[PDB]
Amino acid sequence: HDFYCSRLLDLVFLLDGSSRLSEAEFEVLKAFVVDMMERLRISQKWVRVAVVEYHDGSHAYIGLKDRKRPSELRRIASQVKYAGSQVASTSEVLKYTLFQIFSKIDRPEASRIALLLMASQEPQRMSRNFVRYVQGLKKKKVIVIPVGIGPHANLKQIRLIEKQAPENKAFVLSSVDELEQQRDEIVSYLCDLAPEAP
DNA sequence: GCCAGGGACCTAAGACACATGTCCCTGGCT
Repeated sequence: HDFYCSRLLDLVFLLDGSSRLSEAEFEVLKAFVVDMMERLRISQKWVRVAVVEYHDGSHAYIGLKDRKRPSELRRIASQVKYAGSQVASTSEVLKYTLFQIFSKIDRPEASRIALLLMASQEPQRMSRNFVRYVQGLKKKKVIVIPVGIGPHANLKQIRLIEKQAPENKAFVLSSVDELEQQRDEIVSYLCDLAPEAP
């Protein structure tokens, strides 16, 4: 509907930077992130946002404590560079979320959610400590919401995420074209997990 | 005992691990 989110929430967008998404498909992914951010009350007192493109490493474009205006944050999200890497590592970006983004829980009153937008399957070698990163995030009360996009999304890892906590709800889409159709449902679900201000 | 696959966990409050260690299930190899 005409829904907007004004809760105590740290929302992290993790964008698959592999060639499983074309440059075109990746523009539609960024558009979805921008569309989502337009339904957020972005502020240090309300919804804080982070945006990372992940390949075999993590490229952070927005940090939670970046004191820039929302208009500028939505622009930075719009111009996230297409990588088209051979590998996108869900393990790598969850490790990055655990040890860098949520290194310190210095805003304990807010809910913490990582939207994991995945279109690929990492080499098994890289998945060694996948479950421990997901469990590590659970122990920081970080909700991991996997969004499977294309037919190469790691369904094994989506299921492994779902089982670790009841609030780790999976969204399994056929392509990026279905993202805009579920924006209201996804943003509504994220928001209802976050507490209202006193 | 060795190798290749699939899982469960400790090294958990910042790491550096795409790494060691323990346990369980398959399939090969004197």
